Amino acid sequence: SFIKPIYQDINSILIGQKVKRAAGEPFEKLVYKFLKENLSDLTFKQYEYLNDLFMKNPAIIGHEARYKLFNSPTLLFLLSRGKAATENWSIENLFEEKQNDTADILLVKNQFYELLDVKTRQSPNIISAYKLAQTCAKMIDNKEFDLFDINYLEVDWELNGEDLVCVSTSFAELFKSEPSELYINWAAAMQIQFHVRDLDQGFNGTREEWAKSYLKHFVTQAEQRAISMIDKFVKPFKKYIL
Amino acid sequence: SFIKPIYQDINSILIGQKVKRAAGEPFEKLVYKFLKENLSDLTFKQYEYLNDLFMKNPAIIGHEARYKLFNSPTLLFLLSRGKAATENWSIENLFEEKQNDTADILLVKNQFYELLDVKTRQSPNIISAYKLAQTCAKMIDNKEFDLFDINYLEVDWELNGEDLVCVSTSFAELFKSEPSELYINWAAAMQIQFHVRDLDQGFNGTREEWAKSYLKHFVTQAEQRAISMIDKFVKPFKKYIL
Repeated sequence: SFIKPIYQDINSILIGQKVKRAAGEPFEKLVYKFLKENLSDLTFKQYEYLNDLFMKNPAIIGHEARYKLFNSPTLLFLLSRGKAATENWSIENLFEEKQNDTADILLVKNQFYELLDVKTRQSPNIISAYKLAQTCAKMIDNKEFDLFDINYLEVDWELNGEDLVCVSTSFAELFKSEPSELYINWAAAMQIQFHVRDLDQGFNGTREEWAKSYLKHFVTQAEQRAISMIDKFVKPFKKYIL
Repeated sequence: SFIKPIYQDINSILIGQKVKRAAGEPFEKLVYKFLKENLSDLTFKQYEYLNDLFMKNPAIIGHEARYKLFNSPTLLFLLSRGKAATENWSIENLFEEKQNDTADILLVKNQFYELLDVKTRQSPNIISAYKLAQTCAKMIDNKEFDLFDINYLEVDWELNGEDLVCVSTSFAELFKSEPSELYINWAAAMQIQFHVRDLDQGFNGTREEWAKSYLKHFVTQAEQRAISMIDKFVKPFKKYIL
């Protein structure tokens, strides 16, 4: 992680911040520059990183050719916009900040990436368990276990009228938590939920072992959920429709 | 339906309403009285109806005995608070408006009930497909097909600054729509979603046929969803964990 070595700073620097009145939390914008100024050259908005990548290869046109510029099936999966959007990008028609972008902030340095998200506070949705499964399958399929990390920076606030004051922080690393500990809210569109402060950080196996372990946990959960749907929503009601 | 015979009124009376700044829509409070004044004796807030029912039988204590006051397994299922809460109610410790109450407004008259909800405007959540299934199973199990109806009153608005102006209305009746037409958003916690204006009203079979038909539609959907979970989330990932 990059933001970690200096996390101490950001933490104390924000723990006593300010701001006026889903919804939104400007606290995120506070880390972009906190890392924009202090961490120039590394910090990037995902869409910003995408424009930068295509701008550096202007002779490269069409989605297929631009997709290769990622030099990584997983990274492509994690960061790329769809085909049409990629095809339509044109130097003077740049990508704009998007809502569904994998990472709120992207830190790149020497071929290594850090998908950093920022949460602010019913645990919030962090990542689709299925997209996390597809991500692990790509890592394993392409043997890419040192390409990126998905980290999180949390910040708490207190309502002081028409204002919002920061109270503390939390920094966690998805790939440092035991996969089986990840809670999946199936009803909530299969979204994994957890407060960063409560996230676990005890994992000790290799990255690849984290991918298999998460997959094992995902498959098992999906499997029992489906059998559970049959037992609760199907079998008890047959006597009414047969 | 009760509110229908006069729906014409409410519609025109509200289609040009007013209001200042989830969230909330006071438009609902506008129908309670619209029906409170004009429809006195019938109109009820669910919790209000519950207090009224227990107050009329003060000699009746304990959850078991109070539960019988409903004289209807389905109605009990649809309207009652849990056992502890029912046990703890005490004439001077009345129920208060609750968020999860089945109906936003309840219209009662001569043993007949009208669970009326009010929506205001991604289709909004209307009713858990599972609770709707449990409701149909109770109707059939107890042969209660003329006890209640679940209707809806919709109202549209336009943002005129720090204000909200009503534009039109929509009135629909759940049991008048073909069951198979009901859309179930499994990812969205199995909630059924649909705008009242777009709701269907072509059903023509008996109420009981509506209960079986909904059940058939529910079971089939649940069943294919579970098989779908296996095919997408289980089988494609086995090769990674075996």
